[PDB]
Amino acid sequence: GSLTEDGLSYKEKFVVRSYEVGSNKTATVETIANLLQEVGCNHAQSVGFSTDGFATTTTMRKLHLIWVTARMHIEIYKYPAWGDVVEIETWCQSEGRIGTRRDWILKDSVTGEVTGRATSKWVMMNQDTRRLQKVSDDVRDEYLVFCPQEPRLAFPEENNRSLKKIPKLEDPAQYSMIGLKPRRADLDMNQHVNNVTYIGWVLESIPQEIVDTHELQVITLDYRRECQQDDVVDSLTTTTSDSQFLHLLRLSGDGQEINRGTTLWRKK
Amino acid sequence: GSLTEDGLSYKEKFVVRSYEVGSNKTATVETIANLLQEVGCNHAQSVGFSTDGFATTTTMRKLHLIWVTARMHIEIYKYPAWGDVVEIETWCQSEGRIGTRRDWILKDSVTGEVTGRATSKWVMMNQDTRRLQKVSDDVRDEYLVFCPQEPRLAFPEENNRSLKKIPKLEDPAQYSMIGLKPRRADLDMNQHVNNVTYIGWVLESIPQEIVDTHELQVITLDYRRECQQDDVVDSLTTTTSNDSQFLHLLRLSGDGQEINRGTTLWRKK
Ligand SMILES: O=c1ccc2ccc(O)cc2o1
Ligand SMILES: O=c1ccc2ccc(O)cc2o1
Repeated sequence: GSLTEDGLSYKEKFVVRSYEVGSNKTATVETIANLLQEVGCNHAQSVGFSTDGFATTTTMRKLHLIWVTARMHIEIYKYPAWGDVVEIETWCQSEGRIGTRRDWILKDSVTGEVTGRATSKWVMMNQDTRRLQKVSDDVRDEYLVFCPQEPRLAFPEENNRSLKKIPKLEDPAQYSMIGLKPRRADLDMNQHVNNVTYIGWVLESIPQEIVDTHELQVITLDYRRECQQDDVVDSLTTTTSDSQFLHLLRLSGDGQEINRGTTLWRKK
Repeated sequence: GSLTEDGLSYKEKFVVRSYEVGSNKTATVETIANLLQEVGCNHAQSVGFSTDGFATTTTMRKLHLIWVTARMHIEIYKYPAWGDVVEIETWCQSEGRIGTRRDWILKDSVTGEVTGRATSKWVMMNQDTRRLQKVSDDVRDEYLVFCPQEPRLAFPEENNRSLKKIPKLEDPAQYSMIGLKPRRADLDMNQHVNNVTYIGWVLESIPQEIVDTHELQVITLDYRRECQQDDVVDSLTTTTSNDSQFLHLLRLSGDGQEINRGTTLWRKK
């Protein structure tokens, strides 16, 4: 992997592994999501930021501030087959005082064709109190030199899927998968549940017949609260329609929302 | 990755990823186990075998026979750090009519030093009836040309740990993690639970304080029966012991049917 010529984006190639593919012998969306995090981490390292999933600058560490994902949006046109090489390009944009955005483009290394695209919204938080914050001028002015100054969007189209508001699933859910809990492999180096685990949990309540006859095309996921290591989650899904679904992850006991999202599936 | 000069073994380098490491910022044993399966798959593909976790010959496919793991034994001296490159060499050996063995050696790419080793026992089974069988002469004679003829062992030592008999944990277990179930990410391309998931489930019943103060050095795991996609597993652990040793048992949550048994050895950090 390497920073591009202008130093404002990063590229890395990955050979899809035998254990990374599903029943169609192509990479799962969780494998894709893990590769997006890996290339994001390598980009942060290359330009001098923290490497731990929080991409902090010097002033942020002094203030005990971290970056946390508010939303992940992924659209896949073709999942790479086992043994294939996929090239991923990533960059960050400053969105004023709201926060930052990290975008990605996926291409087939042999054809050069765009096979997928992703975008994510990140907000600043105190790591101890968990209190959200607007980005200050002194903090923002420090990282602006690592971003393209003009807008560069993986999802440019006006009123596109990536920015749509997601409603809250109403009980009773059409489908459910209850009592999901993280194991040590679901945790990151800081003992926090990996963001990709929540995508897997959302997908658990999709019926196996949809998975067997359809390909996932778009997933949009909002992150409201963390699942702790000793928490238990219920995954709820209701058809809203191509097949479209509305999703809700909540804590198994009190029903506290942790995530909400939508998926769009194309018949094979 | 590539076959070595003599065509009897295969080597591949891997750069450790950010999501592959634990609290020590080094690769977890499940990341290591996944890399061992990946290099085994690439070796099978390079010499013309099936690529699906069953490494079948044309004759085996005709007879609906597959290879299935009976035991996995891994010993790690140093876990590779995040960003480090690890080189893994793998080869297979025919063990007469009993079955086959796949061995691996792990090295730090920069120093060339052996950082770990692993060995696994594989038995032949009918895919449909799940009935085990000895290896036939016509099947064995077909794959012997892909193995070194003289013994080449990752664990040569006399009565070494890799071949030791594992006893059955007696109730009550000292520690337990109940109601473990696989999700789609735990499944392979054939919708079977990945062998590495069982290592993760075994480790779930080790107390967090042991994980925080010790490094896993050796794990030996026997595979008795598959966990199906809709099965639920209980993970049991009892201390048997500077070094801590444990006895492990995975069984189906309802009837208590054994799926795996194993042992782990941990050294204080
Ligand atoms: O790799 C990057 C690029 C831009 C960027 C901007 C802010 C930040 O905190 C981390 C960042 O990492
Ligand atoms: O890669 C290999 C090497 C030897 C070998 C021997 C038997 C077999 O079924 C698969 C095999 O794959």
